[PDB]
Amino acid sequence: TLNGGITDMLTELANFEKNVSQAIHKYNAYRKAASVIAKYPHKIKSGAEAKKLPGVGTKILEKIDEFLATGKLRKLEKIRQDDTSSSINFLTRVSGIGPSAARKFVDEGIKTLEDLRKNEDKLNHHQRIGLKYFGDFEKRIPREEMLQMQDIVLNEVKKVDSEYIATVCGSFRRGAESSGDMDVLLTHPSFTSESTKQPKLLHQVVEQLQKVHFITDTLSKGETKFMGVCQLPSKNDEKEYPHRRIDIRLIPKDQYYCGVLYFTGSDIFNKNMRAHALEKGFTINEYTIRPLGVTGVAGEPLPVDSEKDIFDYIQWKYREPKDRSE
DNA sequence: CCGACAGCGCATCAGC
DNA sequence: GCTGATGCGC
DNA sequence: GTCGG
Ligand SMILES: Cc1cn([C@H]2C[C@H](O)[C@@H](COP(=O)(O)OP(=O)(O)CP(=O)(O)O)O2)c(=O)[nH]c1=O
Ligand SMILES: [Cl-]
Ligand SMILES: [Cl-]
Ligand SMILES: [Mg+2]
Ligand code: NA
Ligand code: NA
Ligand code: NA
Repeated sequence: TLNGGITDMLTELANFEKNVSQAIHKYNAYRKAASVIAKYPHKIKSGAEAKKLPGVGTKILEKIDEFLATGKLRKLEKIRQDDTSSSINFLTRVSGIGPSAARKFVDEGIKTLEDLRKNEDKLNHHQRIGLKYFGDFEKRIPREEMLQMQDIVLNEVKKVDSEYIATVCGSFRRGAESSGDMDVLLTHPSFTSESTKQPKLLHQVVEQLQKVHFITDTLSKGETKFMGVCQLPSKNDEKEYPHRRIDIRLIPKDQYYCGVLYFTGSDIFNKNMRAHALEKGFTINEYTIRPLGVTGVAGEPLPVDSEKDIFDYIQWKYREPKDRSE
């Protein structure tokens, strides 16, 4: 938080470009700038000083100078008074409502939390649960609660079958004091890149976690990716815990290290690392690292026995999860 | 000093 | 229904 | 919006 005011401004600028301008490249440029400033040590005192960091060009620089001068950005002070974009920004905070849907609702005259309530029929399933738990999903999760959710999820998957391996990734694996949701990587020997012997492996896990009333709702469900809602159990007379977003991602066991690298993130770190693989002539996704040819087509998967192997290939020093919070 | 910008699962739609 | 495009979230 | 070429 040495340049919290600046990175906040940049993050709000990015939010606007994504939600209102629907210019996803402006969005990503601001958030690259926000993150490189966020880890930059000591107080930024000038747009030109900032300019030295990669991803900050002239326009961010003149914005930083204005912010440092006045404490404000006029550009944002008008965005915050513009009633239409302010309504669009707000609706995208419901999970499952993004730019298109947010602007669709606002055109129809549906502009506040109440308006969504008076209309749960114009909302797809994901959007209704996002609305149901709107206040809950804006709350972070203390690591202590994350640790309890970890023990539940793990002891339940082992109840289904003792060869499941579940790994809590996301901000938790990076060591964060709090997380926005809970991310679970799931491997089972039966499911590799060679074939799935029998699917439903993710369903059985979801089913069990539901039967014990940990998973309370579903946002999306498929054979390898579950997105839903879960809740810790409270004790007698105690206030209930908030409900929590939970994503579970089943990955071929032979592709674990690529999957755990993917799912540990952050999303910005994943994007730098993948852009850098491409410059090195490699492509990385959550399953494999593969060489880039001369034509550009991905070659065949390179062999991987650790996260560090992935790093070695693109000639990065190994970064521990803790230092991946970009 | 203009093209590329990371990559993919699931849900929903439109045109068959 | 299937295919491919888009929306959304990760 | 930014930058490597
Ligand atoms: C949103 C997003 C995510 N991920 C990968 C990396 C994430 O670390 C991981 C988990 O997604 P998410 O839970 O949204 O991010 P997080 O790092 O755990 C931050 P929070 O604690 O708020 O969940 O998915 C991406 O690779 N690209 C993305 O755009
Ligand atoms: Cl642009
Ligand atoms: Cl489809
Ligand atoms: Mg998370
Ligand atoms: Na720069
Ligand atoms: Na949303
Ligand atoms: Na997540």
